[PDB]
Amino acid sequence: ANFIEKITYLGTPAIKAGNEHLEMIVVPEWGSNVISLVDKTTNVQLLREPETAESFHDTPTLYGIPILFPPNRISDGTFSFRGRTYHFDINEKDKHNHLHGFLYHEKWNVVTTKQTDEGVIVETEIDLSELPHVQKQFPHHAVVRMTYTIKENTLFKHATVMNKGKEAFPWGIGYHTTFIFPAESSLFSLTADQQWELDERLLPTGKLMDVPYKEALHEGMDLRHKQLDDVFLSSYQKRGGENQAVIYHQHAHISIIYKADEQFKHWVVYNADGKQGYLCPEPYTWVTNAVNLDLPSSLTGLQVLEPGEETTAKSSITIELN
Ligand SMILES: OC[C@H]1O[C@H](O[C@H]2O[C@H](CO)[C@@H](O)[C@H](O)[C@H]2O)[C@H](O)[C@@H](O)[C@@H]1O
Repeated sequence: ANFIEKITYLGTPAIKAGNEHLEMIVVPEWGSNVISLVDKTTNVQLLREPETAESFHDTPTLYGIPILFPPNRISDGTFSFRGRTYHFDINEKDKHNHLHGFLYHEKWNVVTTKQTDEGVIVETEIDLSELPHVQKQFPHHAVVRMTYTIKENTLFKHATVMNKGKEAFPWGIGYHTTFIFPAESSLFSLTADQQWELDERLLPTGKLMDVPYKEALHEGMDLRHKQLDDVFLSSYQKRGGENQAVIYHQHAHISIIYKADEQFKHWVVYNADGKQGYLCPEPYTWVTNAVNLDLPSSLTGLQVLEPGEETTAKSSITIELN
């Protein structure tokens, strides 16, 4: 059995949806952020939720499931594609970067909902051609549609990117998914063997380096004393197997299995100073500053949409009790 229910979340219109296992709340006006995800059998909130509307707007990439299109940093807000130069807003002033794209602070539209014995679906969408300031930076008719499905114990979260315009464009997407993570008693694992060497502006040098603690990382490890803001390379490209981050909550015995498809070639892991009680395992289809790297696309994960084409990038959050 499943349900949809319109609600007000901190004074903004929102949609609660779920079944007997899981319940989400998506907030279309807040960059289509999935702001709440609850495990119903244990009654546990999984995501970092904002105390107030104002605290959300202070840091809208540090709550729920923010959408990063494109993800992370572009040096000087500048890059070229097929001969043409682009200038995105420099919103990270100290490191002189564009950071986190166009969509996490814009209003999306609810395009449909669908309920069957296969689960409950909510779809949201935004058309960048309708955003005049975005068009100044990125004059392309990109349309992004999110399809959220809750079925059994999994939230499926699919992004479909469409080129409805006259020219090709490069694209990447990531999520800044912020889980509650008590440092003392939760464990984290990730399918990664290598990570990208970063400079003081958090920009890749182009070099990869082995993750020294990769065995611990694969198995599940605590993050006490470890401060992360790291760009990991998914091990899937080179080794196969899985592409996923796992969080294990030791008290209620809840496993959160965050899977992503082969397009999600990189994971950024961020836990601030380690004392903020959250963790962001962020799957990205492209590496930070991918647009400015002369490296093969099999590595960077850069993608291009020709006019009239579309691509769906899949990921999912499964909650297991063990
Ligand atoms: O932003 C345009 C420049 O992009 C590249 O350089 C930046 O990105 C590199 C890779 O992350 C950094 O090492 C470098 O420090 C950044 O300045 C490109 O190599 C430059 O030619 C472009 O002007």
